[PDB]
Amino acid sequence: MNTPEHMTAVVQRYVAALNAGDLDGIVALFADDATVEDPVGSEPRSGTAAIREFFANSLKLPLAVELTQEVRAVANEAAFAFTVSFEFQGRKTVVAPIDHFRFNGAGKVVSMRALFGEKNIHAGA
Amino acid sequence: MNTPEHMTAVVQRYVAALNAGDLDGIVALFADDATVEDPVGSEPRSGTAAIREFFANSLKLPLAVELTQEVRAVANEAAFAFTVSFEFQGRKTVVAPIDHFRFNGAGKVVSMRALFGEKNIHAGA
Ligand SMILES: C[C@]12CC[C@H]3[C@@H](CCC4=CC(=O)CC[C@@H]43)[C@@H]1CC[C@H]2OC(=O)CCC(=O)O
Ligand SMILES: C[C@]12CC[C@H]3[C@@H](CCC4=CC(=O)CC[C@@H]43)[C@@H]1CC[C@H]2OC(=O)CCC(=O)O
Repeated sequence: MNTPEHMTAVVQRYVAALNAGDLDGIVALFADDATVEDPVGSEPRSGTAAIREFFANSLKLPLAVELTQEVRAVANEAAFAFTVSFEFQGRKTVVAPIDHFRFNGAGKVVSMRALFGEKNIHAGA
Repeated sequence: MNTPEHMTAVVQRYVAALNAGDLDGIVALFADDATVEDPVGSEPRSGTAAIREFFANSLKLPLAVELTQEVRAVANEAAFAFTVSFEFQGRKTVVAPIDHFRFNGAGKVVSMRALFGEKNIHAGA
């Protein structure tokens, strides 16, 4: 139950800001102090300065964000994945990680997680 | 930077017990009191009588479990997905959810999560 369309909107805008590298929109979609678990087995960063200081550090990498499968959203939380098509200084590498989500009931984004690894990455020519 | 071969092994055995509907290999792969989380709304099950009583009740439904994509395993945790092909009161329904994993080293399992929803299900012909 629970229209997953609302939880999916956060994922859209969440990435729409990624694709456009508009952190301002990410922090916007991120509660005043939402929590983000990343990297894995690492330490999250709660707060707008943290969520941004974090998501911002991720934007420092000029890549392309474009989902590929179907976003997942259940209960007040949610989970989705995408691919990062960045470029190197002579080669082109892409990645295929996934992200988690933690809302509070149509009240913007509260917490968030991120899953991936050197196996969900890519290395082609 | 870690070898997911060990963690992924849990996902294998974890499902090998599923494919064989052997709750034993499941609880076996599960610590003496691992932690579960399902379906999606604060419904975990710690201990063995709970993890098994759960993973067992899940086996009560006759379906087919056979991963197809790539399992995910990072740090001491991990995440994977697959598809479920079971039958209904007359038609055949399949399912495409994703599960999570929480280990404590590389010998057995301790905690585990799950993700999906009515969108990751499969109803039709
Ligand atoms: C900083 C980083 C780009 C930004 C992402 C970060 C991993 C965690 C993360 C999760 C998100 O949902 C936003 C992107 C950020 C990545 C880890 C490495 C990196 O970029 C790469 O993928 C490196 C690829 C390479 O070296 O080939
Ligand atoms: C109990 C349950 C079967 C067991 C799984 C549970 C969802 C959570 C779950 C995650 C796992 O990794 C083990 C299976 C359990 C399912 C939710 C519904 C159900 O079975 C169905 O898929 C119902 C399909 C239908 O009739 O539409």
